[PDB]
Amino acid sequence: NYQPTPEDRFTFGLWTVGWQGRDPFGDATRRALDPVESVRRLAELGAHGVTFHDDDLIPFGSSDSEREEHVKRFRQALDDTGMKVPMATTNLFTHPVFKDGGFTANDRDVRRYALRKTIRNIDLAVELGAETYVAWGGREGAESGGAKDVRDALDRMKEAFDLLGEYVTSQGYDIRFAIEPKPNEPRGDILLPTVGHALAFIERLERPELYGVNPEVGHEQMAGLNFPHGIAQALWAGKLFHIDLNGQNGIKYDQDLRFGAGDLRAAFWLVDLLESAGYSGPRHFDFKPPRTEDFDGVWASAAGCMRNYLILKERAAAFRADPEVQEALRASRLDELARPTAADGLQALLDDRSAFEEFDVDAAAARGMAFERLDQLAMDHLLGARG
Amino acid sequence: NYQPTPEDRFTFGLWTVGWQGRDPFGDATRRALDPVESVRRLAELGAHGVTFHDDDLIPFGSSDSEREEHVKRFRQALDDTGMKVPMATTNLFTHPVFKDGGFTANDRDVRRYALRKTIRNIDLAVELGAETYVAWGGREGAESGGAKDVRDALDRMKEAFDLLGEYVTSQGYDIRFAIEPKPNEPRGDILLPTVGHALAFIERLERPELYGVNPEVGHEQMAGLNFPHGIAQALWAGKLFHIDLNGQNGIKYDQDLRFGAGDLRAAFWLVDLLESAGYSGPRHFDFKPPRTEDFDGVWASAAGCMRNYLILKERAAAFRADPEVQEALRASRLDELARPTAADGLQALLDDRSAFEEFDVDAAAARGMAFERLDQLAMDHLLGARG
Amino acid sequence: NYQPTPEDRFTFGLWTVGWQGRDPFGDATRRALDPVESVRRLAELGAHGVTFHDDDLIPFGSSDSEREEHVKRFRQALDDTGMKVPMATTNLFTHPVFKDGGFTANDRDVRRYALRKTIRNIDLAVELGAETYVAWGGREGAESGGAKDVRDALDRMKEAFDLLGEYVTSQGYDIRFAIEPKPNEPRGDILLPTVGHALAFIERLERPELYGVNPEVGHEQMAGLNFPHGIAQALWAGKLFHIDLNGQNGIKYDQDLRFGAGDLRAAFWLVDLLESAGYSGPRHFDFKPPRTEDFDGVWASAAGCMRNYLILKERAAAFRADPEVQEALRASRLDELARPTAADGLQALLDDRSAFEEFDVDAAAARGMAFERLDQLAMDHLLGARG
Amino acid sequence: NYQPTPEDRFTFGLWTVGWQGRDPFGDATRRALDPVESVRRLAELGAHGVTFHDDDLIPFGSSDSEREEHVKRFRQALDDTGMKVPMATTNLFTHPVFKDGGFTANDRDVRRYALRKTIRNIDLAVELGAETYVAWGGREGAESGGAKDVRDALDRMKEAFDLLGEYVTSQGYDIRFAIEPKPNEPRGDILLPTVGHALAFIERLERPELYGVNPEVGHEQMAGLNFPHGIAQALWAGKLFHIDLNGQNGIKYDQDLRFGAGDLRAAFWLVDLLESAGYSGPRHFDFKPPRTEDFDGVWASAAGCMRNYLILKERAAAFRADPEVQEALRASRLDELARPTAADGLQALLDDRSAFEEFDVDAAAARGMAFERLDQLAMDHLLGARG
Ligand SMILES: OC[C@H]1O[C@H](O)[C@H](O)[C@@H](O)[C@@H]1O
Ligand SMILES: OC[C@H]1O[C@H](O)[C@H](O)[C@@H](O)[C@@H]1O
Ligand SMILES: OC[C@H]1O[C@H](O)[C@H](O)[C@@H](O)[C@@H]1O
Ligand SMILES: OC[C@H]1O[C@H](O)[C@H](O)[C@@H](O)[C@@H]1O
Ligand SMILES: [Mg+2]
Ligand SMILES: [Mg+2]
Ligand SMILES: [Mg+2]
Ligand SMILES: [Mg+2]
Ligand SMILES: [Mg+2]
Ligand SMILES: [Mg+2]
Ligand SMILES: [Mg+2]
Ligand SMILES: [Mg+2]
Repeated sequence: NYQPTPEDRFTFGLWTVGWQGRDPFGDATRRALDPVESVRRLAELGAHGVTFHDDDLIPFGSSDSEREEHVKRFRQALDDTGMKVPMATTNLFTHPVFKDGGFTANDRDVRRYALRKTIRNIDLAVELGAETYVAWGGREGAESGGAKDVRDALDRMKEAFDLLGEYVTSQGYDIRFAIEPKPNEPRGDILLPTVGHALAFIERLERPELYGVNPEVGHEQMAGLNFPHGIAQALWAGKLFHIDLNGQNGIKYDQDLRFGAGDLRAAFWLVDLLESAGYSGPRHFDFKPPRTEDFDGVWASAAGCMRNYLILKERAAAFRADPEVQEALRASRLDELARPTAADGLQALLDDRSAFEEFDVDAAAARGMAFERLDQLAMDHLLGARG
Repeated sequence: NYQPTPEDRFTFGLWTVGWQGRDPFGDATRRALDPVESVRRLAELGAHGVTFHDDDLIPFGSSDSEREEHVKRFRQALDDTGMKVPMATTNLFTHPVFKDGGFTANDRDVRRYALRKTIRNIDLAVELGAETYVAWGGREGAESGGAKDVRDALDRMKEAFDLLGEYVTSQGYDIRFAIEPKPNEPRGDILLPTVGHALAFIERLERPELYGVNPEVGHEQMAGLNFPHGIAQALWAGKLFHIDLNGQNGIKYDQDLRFGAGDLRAAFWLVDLLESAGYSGPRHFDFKPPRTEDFDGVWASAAGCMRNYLILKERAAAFRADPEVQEALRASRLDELARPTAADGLQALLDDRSAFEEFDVDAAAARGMAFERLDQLAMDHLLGARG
Repeated sequence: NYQPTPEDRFTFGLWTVGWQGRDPFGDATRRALDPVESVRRLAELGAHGVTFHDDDLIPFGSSDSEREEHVKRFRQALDDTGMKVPMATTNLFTHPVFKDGGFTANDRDVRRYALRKTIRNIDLAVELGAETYVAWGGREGAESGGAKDVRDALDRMKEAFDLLGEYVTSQGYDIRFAIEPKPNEPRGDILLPTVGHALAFIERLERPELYGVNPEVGHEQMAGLNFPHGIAQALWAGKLFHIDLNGQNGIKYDQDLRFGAGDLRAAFWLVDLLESAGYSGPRHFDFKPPRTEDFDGVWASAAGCMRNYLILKERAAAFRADPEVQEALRASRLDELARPTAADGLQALLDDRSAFEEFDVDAAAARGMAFERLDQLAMDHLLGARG
Repeated sequence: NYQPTPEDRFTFGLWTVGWQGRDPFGDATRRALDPVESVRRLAELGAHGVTFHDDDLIPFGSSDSEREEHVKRFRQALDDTGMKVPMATTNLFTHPVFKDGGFTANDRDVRRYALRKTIRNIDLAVELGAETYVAWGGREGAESGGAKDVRDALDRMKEAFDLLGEYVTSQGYDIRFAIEPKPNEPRGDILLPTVGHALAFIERLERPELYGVNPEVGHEQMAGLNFPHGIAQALWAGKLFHIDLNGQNGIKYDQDLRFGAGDLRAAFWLVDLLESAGYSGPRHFDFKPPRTEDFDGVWASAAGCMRNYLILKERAAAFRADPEVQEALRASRLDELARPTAADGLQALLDDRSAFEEFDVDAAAARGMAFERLDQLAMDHLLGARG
């Protein structure tokens, strides 16, 4: 039951199942995985493809010769298996040179290096077939208020993404960028901390059509925000290029639990939205098998990601298909929300006495919204206490 | 010492000093204030002006005759005193008819009523001299996931603000709109929950130049965000039309404490930013004297708002004027943050071997940022342990 | 399906279904309910009993004659219907006289009044059959640091509960006290903010055996704490006298959603714990039907409270009864957690070389805990994707 | 100005200034420090002493010979310099064998090993002069609900601390234990998550007089709690054995900023409480110089810890010594809070008609608390805008 196949478009970062379990207070609990082995094991689980940072695939500081040997091995696992690489990204956060940022480091020479490191990996990503290039500015930010002039830092951030867009357009590459927001950790505050701030920033870039967002469930929840609502606003803007699925239990450190763990009802409403809106991009899992687990547990946690997506998809489809739920949606006037408020125009509205002068405010105030009955039908479907 | 005068542009809502102290668990502890009395008492404290909701000034349901008597009394207090009215707003949240929203209520007839109520008060605000019209969509949102289709709700929100912009432009009014974000309370989640989401939304309106943000200190802190950083992004976008100053102790209910209470260091960095960026708009206090206080305490809390702004202004000016701080800023390379990363252009950067091939990553990694010494100088200035 | 009956011991406060919907920003949306009507409607839904504050039943300031008429009406609804009154409490928070607290108000005369008001309602509660008397110190606390000397306030809090214990013991009443913690709202910080602080405080009272806790789901979640863990510690101490069930979406204002809404997985683990530990007290719902709802929605929300408890009970029972889950629990060594670490004693442990000198740390480090497979079985049972 | 001397009792963990800057997303940015060098550098800064984990001083897995060489070097730096070692603790969190806990690991053999590792370091701590032995159960907890039966885990936690108390009493050691709470990180939820839960747990131990708390500023703030209030409750119980001072900006990952950073007003009220209550224990800094810093920044951040304590001490002393503040405290009735509510006894209170029958509730309700004027005097003193 609930068996994933490549058509479900489930994808995984090399850094997810490959996380060795080193955390701020503890050493690694698992050995390093060979990327070739992860490709083959994920293929057998029913995954559609993999993603990577440059440094997940090619050890930092590798010669041009060593680099080619790592890429060739990886390509032949893709060719043998035929896993896809739909997305790639840059590691601008692990090496000590990035301790104050990549694109917004105060030192100019570090910012130039960050751009050259990124451009080198765009070339590789395009060769392997990636459609989306993600940027997570995990070191862009500050612990203290004087350390970063944020207007200048946003100028530098805009400069960097503008240069990246000039690069891809001059090369003729068919690849788009997706900014992944996070509010904090590892910096005290990170720039562009939510989906909203990232969407707003994109609108000031020279070629906004090249850029969208890669929101992550747990990151928006680290600010206590409603993740389905934020995804809805990204869809409404035409900017949901990619998505990171995982779980998070509230406002605390970034947990990266397996999808379905954490806020289960938010996961239900997210899947309902993605499916009913026809999102066609990868369902990418950015998660960490807990460091309590051995390698059997790594693969069980990865399988659980896909399983929980497939169960929630089934329950959301059943919810929307239920005639009793359609009747409830009409009783709560969700259909009236889709009608224009004033398609008759401003002048008609101003002359309409039934909209103000003769509006019966007390009758309208007395109508119940019937929202609790609707939400209990949704609870019943989620729990399988009806079909 | 630290005496406010009208040139400091301090303003107050009628609903602030006039809050009677009714909270979710308690009855009012203070009598209602006459708006005429608040104007006169604020004038004597050194305030520049007042702001209002329609329902603060004119009791809901008032006849056209009663309405004119309330406005005439209020205008003559302004004329006698000569207080300014720089901003006004609409109450689309108190009456039970708005229990599911104004602009995004599921019922169409409520949405039309909300627009007519707003338009009536724009006319009045323009008559009294307001430059900014604020919208706080406090009821726009949901407690449960099925109650609100958020893409349709954003269509309705866009429709409403587009109609407002068509109204002011057809009337020839010189007034701009400012959206005030809040993440939650009184709804479980409120639409456009942060400064970033509001900035992003504005860019999809038909006439974006008419709209900006009115951020509030405590609202962004209810999402755990860095308020000076968010203000910096609003300034960078050209959208800081107005600001609400107050205090908040972390992630919890909206406290609306007096400015300076709550996160004191964030208040210091906010004042440093506003003054050094040359913000010229009103310094508006959206605060609630705690319901423990009698009327003497109301006016003492209001005076403390202005006093704390003036003290912080002095300390921030002293910080920036200190040659030892200028030297610290150079040691942390804040001046290098303002230089373009690659004004030599993309092709020059790609051919620069000192940016990648010959970049000494380990030397760059070893440089300290000297951020702690800078932050301790800022602490010393804030505390007056140097000048 | 999932039909509640009186044997399920579901109870409701008069103030829950009777909440008129007035919040910090809005007027009431529903008329006041007659307590007699709530008793009869809850009886028909399958409730076991009701609870009350003094002021829910007898209007504040009522004469001794008026008081008796309200009590007589209420008793005859109980007698006709035969609903139980298992718990009662005092309103020490609504009236303006309590704006700085009841038991810990700075004014001594208010503290004496608070004690006399409480004692009067203990007499009534005992007459109606209550086994537990709850105290929620919602006004005990502060918005600012100088307002409350917290050591003196804890002396006064101890004095008050000691006097209450002296009163009940001198009267021969068979009633115990339960302290209900809350971290904030309506005060900036409330004293005894969590289950842990309340348990610690009880141990300094003169007769600790008379006092326990009444934890509320949403209150502990307002501090981001794990509610099942806190309930486990209260059970371990022998102090879980009563419980408030409801839902809360994270760290924000107190939502009091219907049980099952909010953190659904935490609700599953809570019901699993209560049932497997044999909790025999009332399952009390302290919830507010959202003010969007009319009276049909009030009763639907109340029915949903009980329904969700009964569904979760069924899924947790199925989880624990599944032999595949029992095998998973053994694979994760939950059975070894129940064995004493060192029943052989300190001297034996010190002389055991297999515990340190010859302990193979690397073999032990390599064992996986198999926690993810266990948690996915729990997810499958919760969702009804196995039985 | 504000120069620390050994009489100020400032202490530092070896792991604080010695933190190499490795975080969840990044490699170390600083070389390892020799403990001998930290002792000498801290002595020159004016520190009173140092603290350590076993593994900070003796590399894990060291032979008995190697162990003695590390201890001898360290002792001679203490003897030459004469720094104190007032506290020590055990590392039960870094090694992979502790991935599921030390004292509450599901595997019994790990729990026995954890106890033997702890006992070995108690012997050493007593030899070096430590008065307090801290336990931070950073791995005791869970990411998922089924992984840990919390009642059994609390039995095992009690068993372990009881065995430790039996050990120290049988040896005749003059050392007490202090439990350091933390709500989460690195586990999803940690057992005994706040000061309150730790105080409650102590009361169930066999010899409660041997155990107290070591609260940390930032840990309680990770739950949004008021740290001075929690310290007040620990003092009221007689259990504040030790304290960790640092800074934290709200609810997020554990930042361990330098003391004074983070919530500055809470730091003021904390120092006011510690000094006015006569706390005589070490002022211990558990902080991490940010990984942006080189070694000059490490020592500047450490000096700033002590400086900010000394400045806040001066401002709090000036606040309490100001006759205008004493008058404000009387106006807010802080002196009435210290009088017993009912030293005349229960029977006198019940017969006092001025406490209920003839209590003028409306006059009492009308008195203002004057809390805002008091808090603005506190703000003025903190900022040095009066003396
Ligand atoms: O490349 C982007 C990825 O980089 C890092 O691993 C982040 O932790 C993860 O959030 C993000 O998706
Ligand atoms: O008009 C806008 C104002 O309306 C309401 O009173 C809000 O509580 C306040 O945040 C806002 O500034
Ligand atoms: O009597 C105790 C009750 O009183 C109040 O209504 C509180 O809001 C609720 O939390 C509590 O259970
Ligand atoms: O030994 C106790 C110490 O151990 C760990 O380093 C903790 O991170 C710190 O909070 C604590 O004070
Ligand atoms: Mg993450
Ligand atoms: Mg991610
Ligand atoms: Mg507010
Ligand atoms: Mg506001
Ligand atoms: Mg509640
Ligand atoms: Mg309750
Ligand atoms: Mg810490
Ligand atoms: Mg600590």
